[PDB]
Amino acid sequence: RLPSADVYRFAEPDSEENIIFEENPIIKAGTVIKLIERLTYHMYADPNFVRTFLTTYRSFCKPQELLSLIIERFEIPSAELKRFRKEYIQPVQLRVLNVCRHWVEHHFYDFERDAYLLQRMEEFIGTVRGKAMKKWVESITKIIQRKKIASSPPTVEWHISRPGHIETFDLLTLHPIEIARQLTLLESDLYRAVQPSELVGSVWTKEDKEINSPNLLKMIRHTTNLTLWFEKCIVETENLEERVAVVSRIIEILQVFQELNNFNGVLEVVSAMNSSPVYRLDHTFEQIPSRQKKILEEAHELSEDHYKKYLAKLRSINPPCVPFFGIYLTNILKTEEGNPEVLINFSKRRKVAEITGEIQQYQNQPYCLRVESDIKRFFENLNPMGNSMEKEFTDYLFNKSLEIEPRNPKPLPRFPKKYSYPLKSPGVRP
Ligand SMILES: Cc1c(C#N)cccc1[C@@H](C)Nc1nnc(C)c2cnc(N3CCOCC3)cc12
Repeated sequence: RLPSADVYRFAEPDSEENIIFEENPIIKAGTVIKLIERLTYHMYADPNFVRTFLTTYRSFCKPQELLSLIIERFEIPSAELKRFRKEYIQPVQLRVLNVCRHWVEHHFYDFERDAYLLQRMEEFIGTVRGKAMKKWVESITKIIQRKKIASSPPTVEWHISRPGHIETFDLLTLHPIEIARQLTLLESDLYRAVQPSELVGSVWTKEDKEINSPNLLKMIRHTTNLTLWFEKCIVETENLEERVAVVSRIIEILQVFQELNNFNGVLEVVSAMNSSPVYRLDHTFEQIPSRQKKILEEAHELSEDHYKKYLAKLRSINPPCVPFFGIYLTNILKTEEGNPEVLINFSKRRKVAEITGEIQQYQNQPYCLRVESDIKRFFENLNPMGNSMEKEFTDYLFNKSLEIEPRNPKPLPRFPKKYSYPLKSPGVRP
């Protein structure tokens, strides 16, 4: 029934040297030729294989090479001749177009990063002149052209800085309710923009990390800037009574971060408070009320163990949420290092793809908050390091900490004020 190997490379049957399954199918390993064959199997459909493959195929196959394989598998060279066209030719051709649907619909970034890859896809779909494959070709063409063309929020809160005067925006001049709202809207968009393929194969820690993981790095370096900006506002406020107001305001921003389920912002404040320059400021935290001490304690307990307390709280809240990327990136690297690579190992890619879907399920629901473009651009313009590098700026923050609160033998100096506006916080309630 089946052709030969010279005419069709997908003719060699399954054996121990190609395709390896698990216990009861679910594929564990195999060659790329066999991975495409089972991805387009004629006896049944497998949507779980398609979604996991197209998400993790770039870890073992290249996009230009994948298109050449699905086209090679598509172009297959009368008691059985009419049956072979219905039991093998027609169903396999439908499975190839099904992958093409899922490829352009959910992984279109591969095409807008390689124009030659998209041109070949449009030429292949144009050559498909079947009869039953018409509705699939129509759907593929519609998705391609669509991709190429591609209640009431509450009142915005203001404190000292009047609206429109972006030149006076600061941590104490802006309302802490609005600081967390805009940072939540800012971080939510940075989270929703991350594609799962940017986490497969540790591509964000390799050579081409900018073009393969453009959205993940932008999410990471934003967390670094806002954390360092929190630490910079604290240590550079030499006045003790003024630094207490700075830290207390960041605790109030954590309160709103918790009301909006922005766990990235909560742990950004946590990471800034646990940093070496901020954690040793014993004189500052003594004047912080016990109510704000408990809030920082509970937020830190989310980081104990492997964020297991954060995971438990995440599984008990609802849509409007901004997850934390760190705990998932850690579990991916240990899995991508624990499991090997070849036995090629596909259960490793599946195990990594299972982790991506856990943090991806919150990438749909938006926040019922109105965007403030001036406040948004202010936080987008944040660059606390400046010209200095990462290690040189963190060493400055700690030396600034050893200066504003010298260690045990030295006394505690008194420093002049730096903020001329009132320091009383407006409030945490809308
Ligand atoms: C509550 C608070 C305050 C005050 N007041 C002031 C600052 C921070 C915090 C939180 C956010 N950090 C922590 N909280 N509770 C424990 C039991 C912690 C135990 N260990 C740490 N680590 C910090 C990093 O180096 C290793 C030790 C942090 C803890």
